[PDB]
Amino acid sequence: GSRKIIHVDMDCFFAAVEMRDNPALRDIPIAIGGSRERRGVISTANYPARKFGVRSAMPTGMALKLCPHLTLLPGRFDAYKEASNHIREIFSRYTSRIEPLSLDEAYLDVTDSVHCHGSATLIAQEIRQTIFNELQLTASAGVAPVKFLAKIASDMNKPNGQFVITPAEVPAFLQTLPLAKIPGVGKVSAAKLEAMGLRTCGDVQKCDLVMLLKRFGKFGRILWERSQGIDERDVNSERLRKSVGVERTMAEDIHHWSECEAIIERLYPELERRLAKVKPDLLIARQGVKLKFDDFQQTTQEHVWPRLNKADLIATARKTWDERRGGRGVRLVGLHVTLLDP
DNA sequence: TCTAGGGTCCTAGGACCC
DNA sequence: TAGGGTCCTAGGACCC
Ligand SMILES: Cc1cn([C@H]2C[C@H](O)[C@@H](COP(=O)(O)OP(=O)(O)OP(=O)(O)O)O2)c(=O)[nH]c1=O
Ligand SMILES: [Mg+2]
Ligand SMILES: [Mg+2]
Repeated sequence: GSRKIIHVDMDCFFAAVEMRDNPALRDIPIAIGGSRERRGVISTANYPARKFGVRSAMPTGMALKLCPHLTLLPGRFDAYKEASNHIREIFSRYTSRIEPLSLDEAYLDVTDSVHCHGSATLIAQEIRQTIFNELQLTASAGVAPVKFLAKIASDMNKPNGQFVITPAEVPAFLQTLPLAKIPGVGKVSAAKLEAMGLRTCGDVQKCDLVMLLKRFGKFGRILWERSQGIDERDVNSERLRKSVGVERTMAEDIHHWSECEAIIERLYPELERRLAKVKPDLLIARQGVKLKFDDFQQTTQEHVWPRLNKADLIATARKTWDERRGGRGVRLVGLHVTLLDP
């Protein structure tokens, strides 16, 4: 009763698209991210920049100290979305069991697949080859019996490569697998896990479920399961977006409500335009605002509201600005909408 | 170096219902 | 009849 799960993951996705579309960027360090003056971070970088230590989520001022010649790009999100549509149509030639996780990646359940003699290894190879032939972009893949192992496996032969984990190989693979490599175990959890002497799935195997349940709640059960290779999550091809958000970080902090209002006036049309693509009548469940301060504390207030409304968002931002802000500079204003359920 | 913007999921207290 | 459900809401870890 073993499933065959493929995780497919595009290599340096945004940057790979910019190199295809402008070959002059192929061999110099490049990154998509906001400028240092715009107070940006790196979205992603190519391998020449990664050589200097440039990473996703790194503040752009840090990226340039590490890599002074870094060529900074703004991002062409329609070009990326077009590549995403194409690779997802390529996935559909092999199975309809496709769960996209983002523009550039998806789980595939190929258990019931007729292609390539039921070899998930060969299906993954053929998808990567087709992606390259039709889009001139490379992808990596991971093949495993469950989601999270397949997703770990796609990172291990990057770029332009794959890795297969059989059920026979799972116990040896788990024994030394760092917990931080498990999707959903981030910095905060890994440091809390490290402080009680838990670093690897091997360590957690030597643990009692009851203790993990008391110390981490439902997260403790997931830790216990993952450390054994247990991941029963099904590939779900029916997920739908639940929210729409539009926010901006200013080059300089703002200190006057007139400035905040001015920002919202620019944000609102963008939010209405993106909402209208999915809900033309603009009917919603909740709408709300977000402020982020000088000191990086962040607050949101949102409420039941039936239809996108600019003045109510302005009013809500006014309350949050007056009430909870105490003469701090504001670095970010955001608008937010929660979509109706169905 | 100085910290984005797109999101998902979980948690928790009080309101509210019974 | 002392407590059991289920929304509302804010915050925060985490993902790409
Ligand atoms: C991780 C991350 C990705 N992204 C964007 C840019 C990435 O190219 C795109 C896909 O994310 P990832 O697949 O996580 O990163 P990647 O494709 O650039 O690198 P890799 O070759 O290691 O898979 O999502 C961000 O904007 N911010 C982030 O923090
Ligand atoms: Mg990728
Ligand atoms: Mg990815």
